[PDB]
Amino acid sequence: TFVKHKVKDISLAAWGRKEIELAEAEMPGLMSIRKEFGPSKPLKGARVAGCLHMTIQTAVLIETLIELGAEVTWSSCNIFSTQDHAAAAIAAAGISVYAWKGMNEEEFDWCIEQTLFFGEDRKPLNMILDDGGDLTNMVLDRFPELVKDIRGISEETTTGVLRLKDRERNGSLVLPAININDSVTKSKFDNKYGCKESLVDSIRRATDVMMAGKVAVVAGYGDVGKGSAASLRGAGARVIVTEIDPICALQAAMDGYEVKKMADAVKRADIVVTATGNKNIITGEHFKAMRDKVIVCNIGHFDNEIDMAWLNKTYGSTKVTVKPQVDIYNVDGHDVIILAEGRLVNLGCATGHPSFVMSSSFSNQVIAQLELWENSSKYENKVYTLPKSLDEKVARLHLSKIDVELDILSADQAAYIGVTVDGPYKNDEYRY
Amino acid sequence: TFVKHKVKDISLAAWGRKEIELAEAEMPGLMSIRKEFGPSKPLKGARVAGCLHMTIQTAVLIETLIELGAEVTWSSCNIFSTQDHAAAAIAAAGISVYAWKGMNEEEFDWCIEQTLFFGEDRKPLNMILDDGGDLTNMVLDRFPELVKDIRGISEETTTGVLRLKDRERNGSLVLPAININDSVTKSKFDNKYGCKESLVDSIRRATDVMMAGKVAVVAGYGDVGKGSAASLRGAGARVIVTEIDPICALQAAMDGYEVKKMADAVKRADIVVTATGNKNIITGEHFKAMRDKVIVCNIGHFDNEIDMAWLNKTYGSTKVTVKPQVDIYNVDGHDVIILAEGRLVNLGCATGHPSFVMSSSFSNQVIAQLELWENSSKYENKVYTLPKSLDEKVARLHLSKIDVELDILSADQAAYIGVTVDGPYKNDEYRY
Amino acid sequence: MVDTFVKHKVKDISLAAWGRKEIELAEAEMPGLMSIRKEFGPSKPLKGARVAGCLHMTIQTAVLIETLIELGAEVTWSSCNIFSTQDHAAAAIAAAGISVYAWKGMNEEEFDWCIEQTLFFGEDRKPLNMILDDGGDLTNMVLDRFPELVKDIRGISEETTTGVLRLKDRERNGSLVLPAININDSVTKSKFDNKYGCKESLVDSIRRATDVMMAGKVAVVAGYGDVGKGSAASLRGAGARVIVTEIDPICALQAAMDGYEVKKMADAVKRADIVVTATGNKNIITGEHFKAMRDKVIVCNIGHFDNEIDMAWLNKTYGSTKVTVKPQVDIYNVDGHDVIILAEGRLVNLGCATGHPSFVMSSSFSNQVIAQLELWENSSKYENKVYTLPKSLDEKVARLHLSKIDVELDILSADQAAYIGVTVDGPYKNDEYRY
Amino acid sequence: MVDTFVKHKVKDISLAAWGRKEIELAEAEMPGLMSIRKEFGPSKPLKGARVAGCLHMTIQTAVLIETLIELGAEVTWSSCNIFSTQDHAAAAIAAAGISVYAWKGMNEEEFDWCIEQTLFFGEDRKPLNMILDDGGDLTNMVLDRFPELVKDIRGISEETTTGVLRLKDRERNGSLVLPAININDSVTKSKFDNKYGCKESLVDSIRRATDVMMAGKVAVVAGYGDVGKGSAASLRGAGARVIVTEIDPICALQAAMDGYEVKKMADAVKRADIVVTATGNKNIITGEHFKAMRDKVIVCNIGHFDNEIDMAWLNKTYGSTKVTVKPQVDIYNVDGHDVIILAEGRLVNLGCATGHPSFVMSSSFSNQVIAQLELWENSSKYENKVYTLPKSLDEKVARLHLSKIDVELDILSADQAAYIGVTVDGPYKNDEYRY
Ligand SMILES: NC(=O)c1ccc[n+]([C@@H]2O[C@H](COP(=O)([O-])OP(=O)(O)OC[C@H]3O[C@@H](n4cnc5c(N)ncnc54)[C@H](O)[C@@H]3O)[C@@H](O)[C@H]2O)c1
Ligand SMILES: NC(=O)c1ccc[n+]([C@@H]2O[C@H](COP(=O)([O-])OP(=O)(O)OC[C@H]3O[C@@H](n4cnc5c(N)ncnc54)[C@H](O)[C@@H]3O)[C@@H](O)[C@H]2O)c1
Ligand SMILES: NC(=O)c1ccc[n+]([C@@H]2O[C@H](COP(=O)([O-])OP(=O)(O)OC[C@H]3O[C@@H](n4cnc5c(N)ncnc54)[C@H](O)[C@@H]3O)[C@@H](O)[C@H]2O)c1
Ligand SMILES: NC(=O)c1ccc[n+]([C@@H]2O[C@H](COP(=O)([O-])OP(=O)(O)OC[C@H]3O[C@@H](n4cnc5c(N)ncnc54)[C@H](O)[C@@H]3O)[C@@H](O)[C@H]2O)c1
Ligand SMILES: Nc1ncnc2c1ncn2[C@@H]1O[C@H](CO)[C@@H](O)[C@H]1O
Ligand SMILES: Nc1ncnc2c1ncn2[C@@H]1O[C@H](CO)[C@@H](O)[C@H]1O
Ligand SMILES: Nc1ncnc2c1ncn2[C@@H]1O[C@H](CO)[C@@H](O)[C@H]1O
Ligand SMILES: Nc1ncnc2c1ncn2[C@@H]1O[C@H](CO)[C@@H](O)[C@H]1O
Ligand code: NA
Ligand code: NA
Ligand code: NA
Ligand code: NA
Repeated sequence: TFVKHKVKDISLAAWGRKEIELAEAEMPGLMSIRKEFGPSKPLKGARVAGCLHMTIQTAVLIETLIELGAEVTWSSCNIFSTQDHAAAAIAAAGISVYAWKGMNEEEFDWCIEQTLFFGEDRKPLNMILDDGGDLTNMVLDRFPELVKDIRGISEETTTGVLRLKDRERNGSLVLPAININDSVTKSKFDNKYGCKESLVDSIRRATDVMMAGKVAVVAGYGDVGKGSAASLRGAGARVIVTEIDPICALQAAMDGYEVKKMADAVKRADIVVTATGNKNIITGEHFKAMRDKVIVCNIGHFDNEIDMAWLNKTYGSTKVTVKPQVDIYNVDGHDVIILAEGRLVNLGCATGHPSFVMSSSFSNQVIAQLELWENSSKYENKVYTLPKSLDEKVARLHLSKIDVELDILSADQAAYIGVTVDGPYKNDEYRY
Repeated sequence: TFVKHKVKDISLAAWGRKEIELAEAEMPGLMSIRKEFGPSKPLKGARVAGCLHMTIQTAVLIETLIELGAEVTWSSCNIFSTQDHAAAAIAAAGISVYAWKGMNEEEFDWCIEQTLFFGEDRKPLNMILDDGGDLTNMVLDRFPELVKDIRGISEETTTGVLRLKDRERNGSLVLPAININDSVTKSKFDNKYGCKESLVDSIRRATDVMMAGKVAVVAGYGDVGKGSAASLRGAGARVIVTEIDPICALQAAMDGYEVKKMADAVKRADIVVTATGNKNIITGEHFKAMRDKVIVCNIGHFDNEIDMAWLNKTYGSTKVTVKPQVDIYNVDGHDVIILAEGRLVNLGCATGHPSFVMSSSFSNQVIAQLELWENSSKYENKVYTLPKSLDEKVARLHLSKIDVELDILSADQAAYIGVTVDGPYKNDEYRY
Repeated sequence: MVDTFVKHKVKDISLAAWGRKEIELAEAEMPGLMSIRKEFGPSKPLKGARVAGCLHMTIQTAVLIETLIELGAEVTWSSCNIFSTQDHAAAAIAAAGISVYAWKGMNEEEFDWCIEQTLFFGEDRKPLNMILDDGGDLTNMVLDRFPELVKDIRGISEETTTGVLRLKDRERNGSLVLPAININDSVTKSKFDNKYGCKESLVDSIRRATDVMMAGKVAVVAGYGDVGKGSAASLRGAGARVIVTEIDPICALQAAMDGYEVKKMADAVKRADIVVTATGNKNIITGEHFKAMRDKVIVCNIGHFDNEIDMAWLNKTYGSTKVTVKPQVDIYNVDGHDVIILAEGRLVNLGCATGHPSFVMSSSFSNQVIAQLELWENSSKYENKVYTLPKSLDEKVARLHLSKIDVELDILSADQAAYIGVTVDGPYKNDEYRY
Repeated sequence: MVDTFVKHKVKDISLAAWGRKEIELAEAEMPGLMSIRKEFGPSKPLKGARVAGCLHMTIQTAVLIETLIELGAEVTWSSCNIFSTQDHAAAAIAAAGISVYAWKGMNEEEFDWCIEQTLFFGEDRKPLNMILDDGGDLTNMVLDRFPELVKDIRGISEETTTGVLRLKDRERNGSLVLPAININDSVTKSKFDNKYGCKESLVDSIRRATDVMMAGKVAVVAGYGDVGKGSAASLRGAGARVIVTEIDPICALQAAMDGYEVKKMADAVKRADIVVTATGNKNIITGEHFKAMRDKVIVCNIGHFDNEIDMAWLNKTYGSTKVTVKPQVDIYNVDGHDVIILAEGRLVNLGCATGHPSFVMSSSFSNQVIAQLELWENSSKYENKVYTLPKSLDEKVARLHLSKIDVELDILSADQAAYIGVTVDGPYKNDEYRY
C-alpha cells in the first residue's frame, strides 16, 4: 500500500508557505547553496529519506535538496516536534511527508517506514539524513537488504553521533557516516545559541511564568546546557548548574553560575531543565524533594532524562492536563508541572530553534549529502567530520544578512600567522 | 436589553479555570488581600465596573474584588488583549464580562456600555476601575447622570493618568481619582520588569525571529522603554534607543545603549518597538527608509505611535496576513511586518505581563478601590497617589514566594536613619 | 594672640606636574564643568565669594576647584575623608597658589585641623562666605565650633546622601541657620553618580587592593539604594555572584527582580568571599558576623562613614593580630580565620582606588557650581531649609554631557509636545517622576 | 676568560617583605599549585633539575617558582616582558636566595642580558637542563645562540599561543631539536586563562592607567579568539559598547551571536574611544588608523608582542610630540588629535596592572608543573615535536580548583557511565571535544 503523504490538516498549507517564505530570508546559507549548486543538479538520482523534526526550518532544507535534484521523503524524529502548517505546505507541494504534532509510538514508527520507498513504484532510498539515529536504526536493524544501494548517512545530533560511534565500536556500522553535529558551525551555534533562543520561549508559551525572581536548575553544561543557562539568565532567572565533568563545571562557575549536586539543587528550583543526553537525571527522590508547582522539562534529545515511567506509575492517577503538553502531577501534596511529557521542550512547547541558526546546521547537512552522494566510495564505514574549509564557508554565508564585515589579511599578515588569505584560519585542534 | 455576558467561546472555561488556579499561586499579593479583607466584606454594596485587559491575571483581580463583597462587571480596554479562556472562566462563574480577542471598534464601545448597569434590574455602577481612561471617558462624556452615585476612579496606566491630569487642568474631572500607575510597586515593576518579560515573548510568538545578530530600535526610555530594551538585550539583540528627554537618554547611554534620532536609527533596524505614549513616532518617511522584513510593533498604550492610517492608505492594497496579528506590507519593494496592527504587542501577540508582576499592580488596584469606596468623601475631584506605607505593604506581600528575606532594623539603627522599624523607609521624594 | 598662616599642606608638591597632566585629561572627560566655565567665566559672577570646600581632594575635584576660580571665586579646600585625597591632584592645586590642606593617610586630628584652616582666606584671614560640603563635617565645624562666622556666610551646598540626612536633622531640630541646596538629589547626581559611579569604582578598588579573581566568588552587598544597586552591578559585571541584604521591601523586591538572591546578613555572610556595606546606616557588620566569616574574606565599605563595619570591635578584640599587607589592606586573625579589611572600613572606592571617573563627576560637580551660583546671587530669597534644584537645571546638566558620547535627541514637534503635555524645550517630566 | 656571576638582579630587594605577604595570599587563591606541592613535594621528583624560566615575574609566578623548588628543582628566572615584572614579587624571590633577573621597565639590552644569566646556575655555572618558556624568547636564545647547551636539556614547556606558533614553525623548518609540551592548549589553560583571565585584567589595566569612565564609551577589540572573547567581555561587563574585528568567519559569527557589532578596522576605529588589539598578528593598527582616530583615544595591546600596533611608525612620525603622563601612559599628538598609548603597545594587562588573578593562573601553572615533571622523568619517550597533555591530567587540574569555590559534582552510576560511553572517573569527553 502506497500512501503519498500523511499530515494533520492540509488546509494549513497556505499559512505554512507564507512562513516558509519568511524563513527563506532568514536562511541565507541554504538559499546561497541553492544558487551555487542548483543549476548543476548534483543530487539528480538521489532518493533522500530524512528523519528530522518537521518544522518550517526543515521545509527549507527539504526544498533545498529538491532544488539540487533530489527526490525526498520525510518524517519527524520526535512525536511533538512537527509543525503542522510546515508539514501541510510540504505535502501541498507534492512531497511525501509523514508527520504530525502529537503522534503515538506506533504512528511514529509507521511514518519512518513509509519514507524508505519512493513513489507508487516503491524505489528504495539511497541516502539517509538522520537526527537521533532512529531512521538509521530502522534501516540497519530492520531493513538490512536496503543497505547495499544506500551511499551514506548524515547525522545531526550529539545523541545520534554517540549511537553511530557505538555501532563503529561494535562492528555494526555498515555505511559511511558524516557527523555534522560536530561541525563547529553546528555544535557551537545550534546547540548553544539555538537553545538560548528557544528554551525560555518554550517555557513561557507553556506556562507564562515570571522568570525574574525564580531559580532554575540546568542539568549539564555542554553546549546545550550552556545555551539553556544563558536563555534563563537572559530572561532574569537565577541558574544553578549540575555537572559530572569537572572542566564543564569549572566553566559554569567561571560564567557566574552556582554548581551543586542535583539532590541539593532541586530543593531550591522553581524550574528544572535537563540537558545531558544521559538517563535518570530526575528520579523519584528528586520529585519528592521539589517545591510546589515546579516546572520540569527536558531539552536533551530523548525522554529518559526525566523518569517519566516512575512519575506516571506512582502518581499518574492524579494527572491533570492543563492544555496540550502541560501536565500537572500531585506528588505527595506538592504539584509537579511536566512539559511535553519530558520530550524536547523547545520543539514540543514552542517552535524549536529560529530559522537563522538552523540555516547553519542545515547548510552542513546539504554539504554532507552532496559529499556522500558524489564520493561515498572513497569512505570507509566509519564516522567522519567535514573539513574546516567547508565549516568556514557555512559561517561566511551568514555574515551579510547581519552586516558582519571581515577584515582581509594582507599577504604579509597571512604568511606571518601561517595561513592563506581565504583560510582555513585555524588548525584542526582549535576549540573556538 | 440585558445581556448577561458576551464571550467568544464559553467551552474554554475549564482550561481558563485551570490557568487561573496556577496564576493564583503566582499572585500572593492578591491572595493575601483576599485573606486579610475577605472576612469583613468591605466592598459589600459596591458595583465595580472594570475596563482592563481581560486576561488570566485580570480574572484573579475580578475574583478578589468579588471575595471582598463587590458586584463586578467587566470589559477589555484593548481589542486584541482579551484571553478568551480567561473571559470564558469568568463568564462560567456567573460574572458579567463582555470581552473577546479581535473585536472591532463598535464592539469595543458596546462592551464598555454594558458594564455600566448591573443585573436585569440595571443597578448603575458606583465605582470605576480603568486602564487608559476609555471607561472614564464614556461615563463622564456620555453618561454624566451616573457621576452623582459613583464614589471614585482608580487608574492603571501612564496614558490614562495623563488624561486625568488634563481633565484636572481643564476642570472636567468631576470625581476623585487614585493614580496607581505611580505607585512605586507599579511603575518601577509592572512597566519595567513586565515589559522585560513580555516584549520579546510576543515578538517570538508572532515571528519566531532569531534575536541574536539583530539590531532593534526602541523609541522611548521611560519605564516601558527601559524594560523593552532589557527584554531585547537579554535575548541577544543589540538595541539602539531614541529619546527626547536628555536625562532618560543619558540613562540609556550609561546602561550601554547607543542613542540616536529615529531618522538615523530606523535605517539600521531589524526590529522596531515604540514605547513613548506619544504619537507619530514611526511615519511614512521612516517606513520608506526601512530594511526588508523589518518587524515593527508598539508597546505603548495606544496605536497612534505608529502611523497605521498612512501605512494602510498608501500600501494597504499590498497587505497580506500571515496569521492573525501578523501583517506584511510591501512599501516600495521592501516588506514591513506589522504586529497586532500597531496595538499593544505584548498583550496582542502573546499574553502580556506574567502573573507575579501583575499581582503587584492589581494589589494596588484593590487597595485604591477599598480606599475610595470607604473614604471618597474625604477626597477632592483631583488625582491622588497612595501613601508609601501601602506601596511598601504591596512589595512585602510578594517576598515570601521568591524567598526574599529582609533584615530587621534594631531600634538604634532605625533611630539613626530616622525611620520606624516597620517603615516607611524612604521619604516621599525618593526615586528608587 | 597671633595666628599661624599655612598657605597649603600637601604630601609632596613636586607631584604637581603629574597632577596637572591628569587634570588636563580629566577636563576633556568633564564637558559639563568646562561648558559652565565658558558660559559663566567671562562675567565673573562669583567675584567676592570665598568658597570653603570639604570634599575628596581628587583629580576630579581639582577641575571643580578651578571652575569656581574661573568664575571669580576665592577657594580654600580640604578633603572630607582621610584616605580619599589623590596627592598629585592636591599638589597641582597647591602649585597653582590655592590654599589646599589634604593628603592620603591623615589621622583624625590632622583631618580636623585641615578643615579649620579653610575657614580663613590668606594671611589677612578674610573669613569664608560660602560652604561647599560632602558629608556635613565642614558644616558641623562652622555651625557647632565657629558660629560667629554664620552671619556673613550666604549658603551651603551638600553633595551626599549622608550629609543631606544631617541637614534634615538640623532642619527638624531647629539648628539649620543657613539655606542649603541638596545636590545629592538632583536626578543627574543620585541616579548617575551614586549608581553608575559605584559601578565603575567598586570593583576597581577591590582589584587594586587585593588582585582577587572575581569570577567564581560570591559577594554580599548590604543595601540596595543607588549605591548598593551600582555596587551589585560592579560585582556582577566582573563575574562575581551577588547576594543582597535589605530592610526596605521595595528595594529588596527590586534586587530580586534584577536577578539577585536576597537574604539576612547572618545567613549571607557565611557564604561571602567579599562583603560590601552600602547602607549609610551603622552596625551592618558586627562581631557575630566577623566570627561567622570564611578565611580571607575581603570586607569593605562604600557608604560615606566607617560606622557600617564595627571596626572599633575588630580593633579592640583582634587588633593585636593585625598585619598590614600594604597601605589600606589590613589582615586580622579572627579566631583562626583571616579577615581582610580595606581602607580601615572607610570609603573603599576612594580609599583603595581613585573613586568615580571624571565623566560622571562632571554631572555632580556641574550641579555643585550651579548651586553655588544660585546661593551666592540669590541667598536672600531662601529660608534656612534644604532645597533642591529645579528640573530645568537638572535637564540642562544632562544635555551638556550628550555630545561627548554621541547621544543625539529627537525633538518633539509642537503637536507632539501638546499631546504629552510638555513644551518642546522641556521640562519633559513632572516633579514626581522617578526615572 | 673569567665569567661574571650575578646572583640576582631586581629593582629593590627591600620590597621582599611586602612581596612575601602577597605571595601568601596568592597561595590560598592557588589550590592547584598547592595541592601539587603536597602530592609531589615529599618525593622530590625534580631533584637534579635546573629549570630556567622565562615568564612574567609576578606574584603568581613566584608561587610557581617555589612550587618547582619544593619539588626539588634548582630554578633561575627572568621575565618574558619588559613591563610585566612585579618588583615586590621579584624581590621576595631574590630574598629567598633564588637567582632572578627581572624588573619593571627594562630596555631590550637589559631584557636579553637577564635571560642569558638564567642559563647557568650558581658561581660554578652548572648549565640548565630544562626550559620553561612563555613566548619562545628563552627557547630562541638557547637554540639560536647557545646550541652547545641543547645536549643536556631534556625538554621545553611553552605557556602561550604565540610561543606555540614559533615552536610549530621550528617543527616544520626542522630546527626543533628538543621535545616540547604545549600547555597553552590544555583546555584548562586556553579556555580559562586566555578568556577569563583577560576578562579579569583588561579593564583593570585600562582603569589603572587612565581612570576613564567605561559606561558611555565605545571600544574596538581586534580579534575574537580566546583573548578577544575575554577582552570584549571585560569591556562589556564594565559598561563599554564593543565593536569586534576579525578575519575568521566562524569567530566573527560567534561575536555577532554574542551580541557584538563586527566591522573592518578602517570603519570601526573612527568610532572608538578605546582600541584593544588581541590577534597575535602584526600591523593591526597602522598610520592610516592613527590618523582616523578621535581625540584622546586610548590604544593598547593584549596580544603577546608589540607588533600589533605600529609603534615604530608612531614614534618615527610623531615621537617629537610625545609626553609621558606617568610610567606606561604616553600621549602623542597625531595631526592635532591626541593618541594615548598604554605600555608602549606591550601586553597591557601585565604592563599597566598585575595581569591575570592568582586563581586562574593556578590552572595554567598547575599544567606547567605537570609538563616539567613529565619531561624531566620521561623526555626519552618523546620525539622533537610539540605535544599536549592527556585529557585525564587536564581534568585533574580542573578538579583541584572546585573546592575553593564550592563547586560540587554529581557522580555517574556505572549504568549512566555505560550509557554515555565513559568510565565513572573520566575522561568524560573524547579528544575532539571543544568545550
Ligand atoms: N533541544 C534541542 O534542540 C537540541 C539541540 C542540540 C542538541 N540536543 C541534544 O541535547 C543533548 C546534549 O547535547 P550537548 O551537545 O550539550 O552534549 P555535550 O556532550 O556537549 O553535553 C552533555 C553534558 O551533560 C553532562 N552530564 C552527563 N551526565 C550528567 C549527569 N548525570 N548530571 C549532570 N550532567 C551530566 C556531561 O558531562 C556533558 O557536559 C543531546 O541529547 C543532544 O542530541 C538538543
Ligand atoms: N504594554 C504594556 O503592558 C504597558 C505597560 C505599562 C505601561 N504602558 C504604556 O506604555 C507607555 C509608556 O509608559 P511609560 O510608563 O514608559 O511612560 P514614561 O513617561 O515613563 O516614558 C515615556 C518616554 O517616551 C519619551 N518620548 C516621548 N516622545 C518621544 C519621541 N517622539 N521619541 C522618542 N521618545 C519619546 C519620553 O521622553 C519618556 O521618557 C504609556 O502609553 C503607558 O500607558 C504599557
Ligand atoms: N562611595 C561613594 O562614592 C558614594 C557615592 C554616593 C553615595 N555614597 C554614600 O553611600 C551611602 C548610601 O547612599 P545611597 O544614595 O544608596 O542611599 P539610599 O538611601 O539610596 O540607600 C541606602 C539603602 O540601605 C538600606 N539599609 C539601611 N539599613 C540597612 C541594614 N541594616 N541592612 C541592609 N540594608 C539597609 C536602605 O533600606 C536603603 O535602601 C550614603 O552614606 C552616601 O552618602 C557614597
Ligand atoms: N595578555 C595576556 O595575558 C594573554 C593571555 C593569553 C594569550 N595571550 C596572547 O594573546 C594573543 C592572542 O591569543 P589567542 O589565544 O586569542 O589566539 P587565537 O588564535 O585564539 O586568536 C587570535 C584571533 O585573531 C584573529 N586575527 C588574526 N589576524 C587578525 C586581523 N588582522 N584582524 C582581526 N583579527 C585577526 C584570528 O582570526 C583569531 O581568531 C597571542 O599573542 C597570545 O600569546 C595573551
Ligand atoms: N526548528 C528546528 N527545526 C529542525 N530541527 C531543530 C529545530 N530546532 C532544533 N532542532 C534540532 O533538534 C535536534 C535534536 O534532535 C538538534 O540537534 C537541533 O539541531
Ligand atoms: N497580563 C496582563 N493583564 C492585565 N493587564 C496587563 C497585563 N500585562 C500588562 N498589562 C497592563 O497593560 C497596561 C497598558 O494598558 C499596563 O499599564 C499594564 O499594567
Ligand atoms: N573621584 C571622585 N572625586 C570626588 N568625589 C567623588 C569621587 N568619586 C566619588 N565621589 C563622591 O564621594 C561622595 C561620598 O562622600 C559621593 O557623594 C560621591 O559624589
Ligand atoms: N599574573 C600573571 N602572572 C604570570 N603570567 C600571566 C599573568 N597574567 C597573564 N599571564 C600570562 O601572560 C601570557 C602571555 O605572555 C599568557 O599566556 C598568560 O598565561
Ligand atoms: Na522556529
Ligand atoms: Na500572562
Ligand atoms: Na577617578
Ligand atoms: Na595578578
